[PDB]
Amino acid sequence: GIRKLVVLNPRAYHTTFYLLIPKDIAEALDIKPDDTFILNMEQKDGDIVLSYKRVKELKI
Amino acid sequence: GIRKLVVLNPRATFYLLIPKDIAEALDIKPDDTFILNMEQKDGDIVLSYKRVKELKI
Repeated sequence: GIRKLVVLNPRAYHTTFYLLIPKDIAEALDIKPDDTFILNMEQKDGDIVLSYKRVKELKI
Repeated sequence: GIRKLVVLNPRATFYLLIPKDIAEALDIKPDDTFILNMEQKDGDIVLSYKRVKELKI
C-alpha cells in the first residue's frame, strides 16, 4: 500500500531544458549514454506527458 | 515515404533533453513539476514525465 514517487523540475541552461534520470533508476534499467530514445507527446487528464521510449534498434 | 525524426541519448548523472520545439509547444517553464512514471512496452522501458498540478518542488 505504498510506493515512492520522484518529483522533478526541468534543468535549464536560448534556454535548453533537460529532465533528470534518477541515479537508482538509471542503475536498474542500466541506462547507458548511448541508449537511444524517441520522445512522444502524450496527455492524461489534462496533464501533458513526455514519454521517452527506449528503442535498441536505434543505437549506433 | 520519407520522414525525419529526432532521437535522444542520455547526457551525463544522466539527463534527457526536451527538444526546443516541444518545450516551446508545451510552454515548458523551469518551475514546472513533473513526476516520473515508468512503463514497459514493445519489450522495453518508458520514462513518462507527467507535468502535474496538485504538487510542488
